[PDB]
Amino acid sequence: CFENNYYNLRHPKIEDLRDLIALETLCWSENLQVDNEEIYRRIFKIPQGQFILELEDKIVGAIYSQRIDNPQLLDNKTCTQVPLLHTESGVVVQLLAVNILPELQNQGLGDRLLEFMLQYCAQISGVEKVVAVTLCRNYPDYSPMPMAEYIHQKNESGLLVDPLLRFHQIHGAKIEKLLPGYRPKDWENQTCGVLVSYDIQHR
Ligand SMILES: CC(=O)SCCNC(=O)CCNC(=O)[C@H](O)C(C)(C)COP(=O)(O)OP(=O)(O)OC[C@H]1O[C@@H](n2cnc3c(N)ncnc32)[C@H](O)[C@@H]1OP(=O)(O)O
Repeated sequence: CFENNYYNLRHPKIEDLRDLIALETLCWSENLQVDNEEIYRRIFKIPQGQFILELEDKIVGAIYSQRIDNPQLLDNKTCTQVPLLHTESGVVVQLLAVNILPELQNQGLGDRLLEFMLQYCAQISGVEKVVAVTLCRNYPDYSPMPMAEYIHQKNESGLLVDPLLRFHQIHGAKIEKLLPGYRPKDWENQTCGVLVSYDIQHR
């Protein structure tokens, strides 16, 4: 059936801190969670570049971003370094994370949330480009196939075999390259992140 659920989308406020930390725990393994302070930075320093999804009173989803000068600055950086790259006047929007409560996944929420973010970023003055550093979910199934080949592996159909990459693909993302050592604690992906970009010139 068609859900018919009352969803609200707004910028975070400081009061949302505890609920957003809770949301991080439920969506990601301990190795992939960002720490309490990074959540705080995002909602304190840059409320404009974040969105909270609420169902009733409850926070059920979040999408995070910051502004950087260019995607080259991401070469040879770990994820705990990226917060340092933020500049107020950065021409590139780096989407940092998308969080959907596991019980509410596979209902079109990720989709709707990302599309809104993309259109929201298009309308921000000065912004030329949107990039995200993602990761694979199913690589252990293809190991030891080289990841550089895995991230371009398409199915039938011509959509990417990895469901986390497909998610970006079907919203117009270009898979750019691998970012080795981006996530030190992510052994399933051999620490590698995946850089994707969005052409926003049409929106
Ligand atoms: C900003 C950044 O992206 S950087 C952060 C680092 N990580 C990332 O890059 C993002 C990682 N997260 C993801 O990509 C995940 O897919 C998530 C967390 C967004 C999943 O969120 P969801 O709300 O489940 O996404 P959504 O429901 O739109 O899509 C998931 C699948 O369900 C399908 N779906 C959509 N609506 C429905 C529905 N009503 N019923 C059943 N299935 C559905 C989609 O087609 C998709 O199918 P596929 O896996 O076969 O392609």
